Amino acid sequence: SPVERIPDGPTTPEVAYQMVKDETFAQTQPRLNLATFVTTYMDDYATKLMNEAININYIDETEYPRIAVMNGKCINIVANLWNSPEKDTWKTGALAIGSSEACMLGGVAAWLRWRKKRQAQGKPFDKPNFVISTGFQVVWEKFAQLWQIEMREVPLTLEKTTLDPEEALKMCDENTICVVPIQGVTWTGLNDDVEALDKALDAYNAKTGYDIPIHVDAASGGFILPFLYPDTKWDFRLKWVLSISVSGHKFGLVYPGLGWVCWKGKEYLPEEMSFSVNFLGANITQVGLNFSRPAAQILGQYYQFIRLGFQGYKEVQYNSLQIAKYIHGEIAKMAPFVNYSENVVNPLFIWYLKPEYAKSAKWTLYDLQDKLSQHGWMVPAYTLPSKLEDYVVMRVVVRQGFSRDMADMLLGDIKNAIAELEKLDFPTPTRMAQEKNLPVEAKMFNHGGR
Amino acid sequence: SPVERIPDGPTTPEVAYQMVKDETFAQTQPRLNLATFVTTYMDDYATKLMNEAININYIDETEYPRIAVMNGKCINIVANLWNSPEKDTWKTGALAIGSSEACMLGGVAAWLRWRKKRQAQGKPFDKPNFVISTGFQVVWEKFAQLWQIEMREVPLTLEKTTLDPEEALKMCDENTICVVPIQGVTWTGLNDDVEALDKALDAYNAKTGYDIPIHVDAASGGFILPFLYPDTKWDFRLKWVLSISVSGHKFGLVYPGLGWVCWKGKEYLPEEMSFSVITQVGLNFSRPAAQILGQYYQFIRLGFQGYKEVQYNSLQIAKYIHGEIAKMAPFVNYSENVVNPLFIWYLKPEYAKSAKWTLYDLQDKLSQHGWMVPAYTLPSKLEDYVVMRVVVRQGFSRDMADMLLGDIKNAIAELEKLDFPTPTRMAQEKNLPVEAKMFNHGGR
Amino acid sequence: SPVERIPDGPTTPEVAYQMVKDETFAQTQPRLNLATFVTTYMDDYATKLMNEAININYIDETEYPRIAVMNGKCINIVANLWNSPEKDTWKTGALAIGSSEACMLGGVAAWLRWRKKRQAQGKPFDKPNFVISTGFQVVWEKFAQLWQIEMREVPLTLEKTTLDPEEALKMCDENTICVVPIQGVTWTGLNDDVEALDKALDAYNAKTGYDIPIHVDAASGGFILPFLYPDTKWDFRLKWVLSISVSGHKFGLVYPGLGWVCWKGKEYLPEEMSFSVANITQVGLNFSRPAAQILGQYYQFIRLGFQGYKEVQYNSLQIAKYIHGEIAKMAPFVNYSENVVNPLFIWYLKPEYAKSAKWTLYDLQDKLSQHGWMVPAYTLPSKLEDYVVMRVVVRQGFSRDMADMLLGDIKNAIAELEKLDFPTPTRMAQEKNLPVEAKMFNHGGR
Amino acid sequence: SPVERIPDGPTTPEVAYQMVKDETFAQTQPRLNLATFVTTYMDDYATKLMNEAININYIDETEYPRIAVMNGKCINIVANLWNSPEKDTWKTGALAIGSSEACMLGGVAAWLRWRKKRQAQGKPFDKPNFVISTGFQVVWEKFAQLWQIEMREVPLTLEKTTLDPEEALKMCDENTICVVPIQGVTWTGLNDDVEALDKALDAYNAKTGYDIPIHVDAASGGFILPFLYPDTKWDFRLKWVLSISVSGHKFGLVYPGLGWVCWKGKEYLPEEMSFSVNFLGANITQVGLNFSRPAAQILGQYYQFIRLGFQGYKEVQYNSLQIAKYIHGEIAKMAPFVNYSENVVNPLFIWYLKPEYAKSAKWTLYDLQDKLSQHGWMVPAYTLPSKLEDYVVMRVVVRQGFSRDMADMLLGDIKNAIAELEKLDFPTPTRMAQEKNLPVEAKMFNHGGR
Ligand SMILES: *Cc1c(COP(=O)(O)O)cnc(C)c1O
Ligand SMILES: *Cc1c(COP(=O)(O)O)cnc(C)c1O
Ligand SMILES: *Cc1c(COP(=O)(O)O)cnc(C)c1O
Ligand SMILES: *Cc1c(COP(=O)(O)O)cnc(C)c1O
Repeated sequence: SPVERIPDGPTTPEVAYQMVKDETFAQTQPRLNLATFVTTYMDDYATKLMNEAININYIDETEYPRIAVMNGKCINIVANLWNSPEKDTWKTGALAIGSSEACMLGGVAAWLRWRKKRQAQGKPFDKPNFVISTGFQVVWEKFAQLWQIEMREVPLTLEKTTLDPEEALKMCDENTICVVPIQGVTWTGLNDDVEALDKALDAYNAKTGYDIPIHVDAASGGFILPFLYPDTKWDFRLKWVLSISVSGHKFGLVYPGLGWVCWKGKEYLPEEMSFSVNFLGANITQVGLNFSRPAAQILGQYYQFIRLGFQGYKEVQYNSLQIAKYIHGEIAKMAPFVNYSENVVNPLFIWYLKPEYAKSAKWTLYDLQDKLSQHGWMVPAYTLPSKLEDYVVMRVVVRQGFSRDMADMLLGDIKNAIAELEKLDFPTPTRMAQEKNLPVEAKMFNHGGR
Repeated sequence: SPVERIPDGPTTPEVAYQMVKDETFAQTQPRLNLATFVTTYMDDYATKLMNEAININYIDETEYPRIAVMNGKCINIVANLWNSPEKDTWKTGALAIGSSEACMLGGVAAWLRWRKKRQAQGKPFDKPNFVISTGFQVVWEKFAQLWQIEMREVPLTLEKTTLDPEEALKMCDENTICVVPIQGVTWTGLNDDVEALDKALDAYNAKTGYDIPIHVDAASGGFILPFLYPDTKWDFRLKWVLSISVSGHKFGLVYPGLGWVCWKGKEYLPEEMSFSVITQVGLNFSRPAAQILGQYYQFIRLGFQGYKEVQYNSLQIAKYIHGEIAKMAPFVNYSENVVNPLFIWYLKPEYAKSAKWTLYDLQDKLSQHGWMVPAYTLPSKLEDYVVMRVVVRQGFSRDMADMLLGDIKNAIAELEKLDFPTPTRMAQEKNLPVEAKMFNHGGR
Repeated sequence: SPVERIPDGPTTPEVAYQMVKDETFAQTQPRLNLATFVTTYMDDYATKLMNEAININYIDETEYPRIAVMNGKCINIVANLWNSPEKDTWKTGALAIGSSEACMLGGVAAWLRWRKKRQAQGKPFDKPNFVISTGFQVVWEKFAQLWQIEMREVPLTLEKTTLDPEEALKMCDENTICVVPIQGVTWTGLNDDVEALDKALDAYNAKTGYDIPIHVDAASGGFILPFLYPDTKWDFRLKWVLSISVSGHKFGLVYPGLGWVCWKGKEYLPEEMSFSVANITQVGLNFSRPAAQILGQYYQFIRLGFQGYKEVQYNSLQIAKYIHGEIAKMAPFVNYSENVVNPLFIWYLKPEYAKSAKWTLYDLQDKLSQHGWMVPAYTLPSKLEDYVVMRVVVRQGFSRDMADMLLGDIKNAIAELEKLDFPTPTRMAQEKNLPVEAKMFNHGGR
Repeated sequence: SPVERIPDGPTTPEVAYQMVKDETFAQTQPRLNLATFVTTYMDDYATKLMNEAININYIDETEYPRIAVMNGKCINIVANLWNSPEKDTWKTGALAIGSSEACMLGGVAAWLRWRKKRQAQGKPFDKPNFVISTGFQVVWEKFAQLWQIEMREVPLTLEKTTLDPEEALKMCDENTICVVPIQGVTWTGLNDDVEALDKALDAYNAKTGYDIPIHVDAASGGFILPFLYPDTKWDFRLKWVLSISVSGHKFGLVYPGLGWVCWKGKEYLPEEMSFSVNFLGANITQVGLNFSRPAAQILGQYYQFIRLGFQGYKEVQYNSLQIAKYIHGEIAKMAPFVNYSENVVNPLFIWYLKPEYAKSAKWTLYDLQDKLSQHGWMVPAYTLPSKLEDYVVMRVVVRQGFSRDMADMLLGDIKNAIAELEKLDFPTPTRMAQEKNLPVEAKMFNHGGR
């Protein structure tokens, strides 16, 4: 099996197929993987649709003109789900491979709008920055490094478990390109209060004239809030929310390879970033980092919109949230645990050990992670971001297909693991590491990217 | 079919399936599409492999630890195909969705290396630029716009049909982050002479101290040159070639969604861009893993000889069409050499003066028989030349080439019977632009 | 790839598969082919049914006795759709590969009935003829040549856009074996008025005693009229309609390979043509043939029923009416008929517009081909040979959205053609009074 | 269970699928069906090829231009297999649904050529006839009835087991349109001696000037003789053989729906029957009774030509013929049986009861047929055509896939059946029918059609 160089000659297809097969099987049962956000199941019709589109190159507008139009209609639907006030029927948005590229497009657009303002004012524009919670996902560090834009982080505390508007404004100045609240903080599952941030930013912008906008990183929540919390003002209903991004392959219910970013209107997307055509009466604007890319995920997204509709999406996310609330409530009743938040607003949540319990416990949540691994679960344990770095938490994500029976299966295994861990005569290795104030490698993938 | 808003209720899967089906069929027969570069066929085993990996998230290293390793082995293979001198077994490279993201990573790395030099020297670093031929593909304009880096374009002429080293150095200065020669220029099919650029850049860098490097945009040629022109020094064998990018889904023979970028060594990838656990570089996080399996399948199934046979057959059929086009009275080829499985031709100047038609009329004639053969004008200083381009991908047989040549001869016979000039023929005399219409992958 | 002789040795199956694959792909997108009448889509269950029956030989009645019965039940259903008055449970009909063989069986039956009468009367029977509109499909020319029967053609005019009964009777005589009205004229989409022909034929046959019958070529309309025009008397409700034929693979909604012919009763099928054995009469030109199309037809009857067939043809006719109405609103065009009775229709250029235009409908065809459409243009049959027309067929699956896509491309093409400085090649051919080669397949067969 | 009228409303597809399924299953095991000539197996690639082509209408030459060419290349290959002397690259032939339509096209062509001669001579042309063996298949009677052409039959005898040339000539006159020898007589498996008929016809035509030609009905033998008997002169090498027809779906090894007819040259196909076109440099002459028809069978035939080649076809028919000779030899060794012929030249043959044995036997070959039916076999018994109507024969056809093991399985059941029938105390019903001269219903399909 070639490690360094290409084989000199060919091998038969049957042998090559097995050789690749032998390195691509899952390490554990994916249905017991509670660490990932990403969709792993679509129905037979969606899968057949996307498998047959494996050879469709999305960028060829002459061969597949109506797939370009269908991309524009998905953008319309997402933008109207987020209550875009734009008057054109064809809304301003871009397809992406994930929230990663969608966030960067939002950040680049905010940066170019800021450069244009400061130039028109005669102010310097060489040291831009943006403001974000320490609970950011790694893509914002990629954005900071690849564009050389300073990242200013607002710490989490037990009194301010999400981005606090007052503390975010203390880090803003004439060089701030935007503030980034997160809907579905990957580390905590909570939503930054966008409406409170908008209220604070409006008063701050009138006092300063800096006109600092908001980009909402809604990788998870972007497909939860419109269906379950329609009255929560977090989107384009707010004055300073100029762009929003989301992962289509997390709670949009599509196989990996899908993200969306929308802008409040065409005038918040700088001219440098877009090229526009008129393909079959539509208004198709071309934005993005890629050229050639697979088109299958567009078909999957459009299939889901038609197959589920608003009510269909609402029932799926509702069932995920109910089972999450159920696990969240049962965890709270167990002596060792306390929840990070009393509210479950996305189908994920975190808990940690009560301080008084951890003091005398001979185990840590890393040992609980290992106990569950022995039964096939992936339930990640990790430390929280800055100012809460001493808190080891455990996170459960409830995706579509995770039934009430499987939730009782998980709670049964947690109770049995606690019964073993509580009878330990001596501290575990990770328990002693905490006593010595030595870091513990997180090991298990948790989507944070850190 | 919802245009603006999500439907309120659900519809049965069978109905929703047909509704999407009714909007995803090709407008023409893809096997007659000679405009596209991208692979459209893999064998049944590769297709089954990639279809089963539709639900595999590549970034989950706990669930699929060996797919991360398999990605690293593909990088080793590509980097060793390009004669990387790095001594570590695990070469420095990145998976990408295409040449687009791979080129940007190369450009961003060059920009960060340049910023690091100029800071350590006390020189300004706010007005970077890079040098490229006017035959660039649209991703380099995106790179210029999205990072606000000045693009300096070297024009094409009939004496310098590719990037000329002497003219490229006339646009370099202390603010130039790199020079980008292209292997497989999308508009012409030719290769910029990288070795001559390296020979010139070494003399210029010794005289100035600017240390301007080379990034090779080898989207097409990156999977052609190692197999058919092994003795052509264009890759990491050259002193100043620090990074190379390629499209895996063009002549790497993989379904759409694959690109590669490699660096000469770990020390040319800035610290800001990479962390190692296997180095994690790139613009994406979650992404489909199917294309990694497809590439690795092809490396094992074909090997060096298998890849060589596939690219050889493509190049031979291209040379065959190229040779038959040259024998027809209206046509003259842009180059006497076919080095990638694509080439362009135009109307002989003496013939065009009295002809009642243009190559746009030939394009329409071929469209009426189902072909997609694009016609367009060349980039700067050759903007007056309307050319036609044919790309020969795997599966385009000798029989289909004669089918194409037969239809070209039949169309020429029709166009020569014209009583009056065509609309586009009058457009040329009036000096009015003609909308290109047909996708040609240039992206302008 | 062998052109003249068989290869000497074998090639591996995978290579041979690709070699054949490389010559069987469509030249254009079939979903944009508006020229063809023939079904190209059945649902997954029908397709699985017919694919699994690929190896069933219909003629082996010992191995597949219930497929023979199922063929007889399809004949019953079609014959009852056409209001056959036959009293036997098992109606008289024949499976065919298409309307081609079904029409010939009807014509041969008419010819043998005519020979038998003239023998019993002592009159000659060596110079038979039949009467048909000039809008006939090529199978009737095959029939005329292969049986050496004179074809007498009734011309189309702008006053007589279909078969006119009075002019058809002027071509009848003691040697006429039948008159052939067409339901779904391939060139125009209209229906010959069968009831008027029966009304005229009844008076003519009483005055002469010739007893000239009717065979209805209903290749398209045979699966349209019973569902959308139940009160139109065109079938076995009429005295002189003795046989009817139809294409199962056009608007019967079955994959290629299916046609039906029915007779009003057993006594109108000559003894020479039938052998009987559930009652099963063995009529037809073939012996061994694929059985898949029988299963497909029977599936559609069960899956759709009367209401289901009615909805499918209703949507096709509605979309046809919609395109027909939008074409009429465009300045260059005028419709051949104000009524759309089958899911197809034709239009041509207004005479005043065409006289000064630089383009013809052949140029519009080329414009649409450049966008992937197949929309055929051709000249009409005799007395209307000067008229270039364009035809659209609306088959199952052609949606309202695709109809607007087509109308958008027609409007854009007209805007392009109206910018021409000089006449096109086909426009000059008209000025030179020279014919233009038809080029695009239009199902007429000429 | 609709019998007479169409159902009023729709039913779900799953139910309709089962409803049709319940009426299309074979009455017996098709692999034990030795009565049929028609192919029931192609390999997986051919089957996928033809299943995917179920929706291709062969006649639409604008949509599928090269399938028309591919049809012309199959005609070239078959015509060159039969040693056509035509010099044009594109040979004169027609696709057919089977030998039925291919034979009729040959007969109609002979009839129109004959009408043309008699007109040019001033002789009558109103009472045509043709000459054929009584072992004809039913298509020739259809031809006689549907075109009102007199059929003149040459009887079979024990001295003349095939068409005798001299006795066929005794039925010729100025009104004979052609003589039809059969290669693979459905009732006997033998080949009419075409070369001897040509020798007689040439002498007869020189004495009379009637110019009576030959059409060879080679439904079975047309795909056997060129591969196993290359030196047998039976085809276009003979002066008076002007047309030949064959069944592609019998020993051409294609699923049902394929026949071919070829003419010696363009001048023997009358102008009234053909319309020629030129596509991709190919004279595509369109002749035939059908218009729209399935194209799948064309692809299958061309696949077989490429996949098998000459040697591949030769090996397949060789194994079929070898197994046929093996069964033929074993039947001859059994006491009750005598073979109709000592030579097996097609993969089928017939035998009957020895006259001396039948005289005292209590059973007939109809009882042997019933014995084998009780074990699942279909082995037909029937009486021979005229002058041999007193002989009940049994026929075995050996198609591809019928292995040596299955042949011994068949011979084992025949030996056991003979042992059972020889223990009979009393004559069977069919044995008494023979003595009482009462006809016995044939019942079982034997492909003769009469
Ligand atoms: C073909 C080509 C590309 C391809 O980009 P994708 O992202 O793979 O579509 C990039 N750059 C150049 C110069 C090319 O010629
Ligand atoms: C989950 C998440 C993402 C997802 O990025 P992908 O490219 O879709 O993998 C991005 N940002 C944040 C803050 C997230 O929580
Ligand atoms: C077997 C045979 C046929 C076959 O006819 P199909 O139409 O292919 O079923 C025709 N004629 C003769 C003499 C045969 O023996
Ligand atoms: C359409 C049509 C046919 C169809 O013949 P097939 O054999 O089914 O292709 C026959 N006759 C007429 C008049 C038609 O319009």
